[PDB]
Formats: sequence, C-alpha cells, structure tokens
Amino acid sequence: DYESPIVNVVEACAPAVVKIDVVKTTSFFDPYFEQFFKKWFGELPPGFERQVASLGSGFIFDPEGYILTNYHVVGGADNITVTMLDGSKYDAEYIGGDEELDIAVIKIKASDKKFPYLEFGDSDKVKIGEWAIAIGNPLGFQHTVTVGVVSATNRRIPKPDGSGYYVGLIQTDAAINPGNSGGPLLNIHGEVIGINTAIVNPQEAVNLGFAIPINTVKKFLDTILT
Repeated sequence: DYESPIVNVVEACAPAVVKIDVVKTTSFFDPYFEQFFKKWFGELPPGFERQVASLGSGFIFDPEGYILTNYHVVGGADNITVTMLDGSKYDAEYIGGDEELDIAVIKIKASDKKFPYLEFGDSDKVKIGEWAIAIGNPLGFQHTVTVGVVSATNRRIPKPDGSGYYVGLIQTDAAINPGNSGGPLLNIHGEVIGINTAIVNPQEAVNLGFAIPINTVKKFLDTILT
C-alpha cells in the first residue's frame, strides 16, 4: 500500500514516460533493435517492420513539452510520433541531439495545459548500491519496469561495432534493452539519474545494463538552450 517505495516512484513517474514511433521511408534501423521488438512484443501489428523505423521511449523533463531520449531511437528523423500514457498522440519536433553521446531532445505542442515531467537528480552524487528503477513505454498504453542497483559509474565499453566506444555510462544490474532504451533511470527519490540506453545491445549478455548520466545530459541540454 504505502510500504513500497519503488511502486510509489513508478506510480509517480510513469505518466511522464512516453513512446516514440517513427515511420519508414531509414538509418536508425539497427537490426539488433528491430529483432528485439519483433521477437518479444507480440503486441506489435502484423505490419511493424515495413511500417516502423524505430520504437523506443523517452521522457518529458519540462512542462513545455520537452522530451529526452536516445539519439539512436529518434536520430535524424522527419516523421516522429509520440504516444502518452493517457492515450493521447503527438508530433514531436527534433530540437537537437548528439550521436556520439546518444542523447536527443524532442518537443510536443502543448495546446492548452502543460504536461507532467520528471526532475533531474545529480550523477556526481550517485552511490553504488543504490536502487535504480528503469522505466519504459514502447507500447504507449503501459509502462514496463525493471529494478536493480547502481553497479558502477563512468564506464567505457568498446562498441562491438568495432568503430568507437560508449563512454561515461552508468551501469546497473537492472535489465536495460530496446524495450526501455530512451526511458529514464530513476532513484528511490524519483529523480532522473540517467537515460536508459540500449545501444550497448548488449548481444546475448546478462545483467549488464547502462545509462547516460543526466549531468552529462544537462551539459548537452545547455548547448541547445532557447
């Protein structure tokens, strides 16, 4: 009832976690991601592949309709569709982003009322062993959740791609995958401490999940300030 913090956080942050679907006609189609949804989300219409280019998550960080997510998700997109928990659908405008950090901000028109939003925590003050709650919403009408703890900070992983490195990442034993990539990674306090990122496939590996520290995200956001 009230003795379950994690349950509380979700109940509080779920309505701000969105879905992000981008129609085809075509680069952000990294074969790893399409196979994850294709193989695990039987809730995907018969015409997913042909019709979809990218499915992910993201989250509103400020009432005006500003949203964060993974660049690989939205990436260089023309057709961006945002779906919310209440059911309402929207069109987002690619504000800006960065592929090497894999952060990306989006914007949804707020006709009358503003939207619900999450608050940023502080990456520099994260303790290893603290609970982290990953939230996702690829289906739109329901939020998926995985729990774990902070395993390590400032991680560097060579992209199995053989062309770069994922760097500055927060690690968790909370499962992170295309099903919650782009969603937020929270505290027991409801503060966003990172952006769940699945680019780290991870490729038939276990309990190794990663996220982008918000402090890094803040330094990014500031470069796309109004």
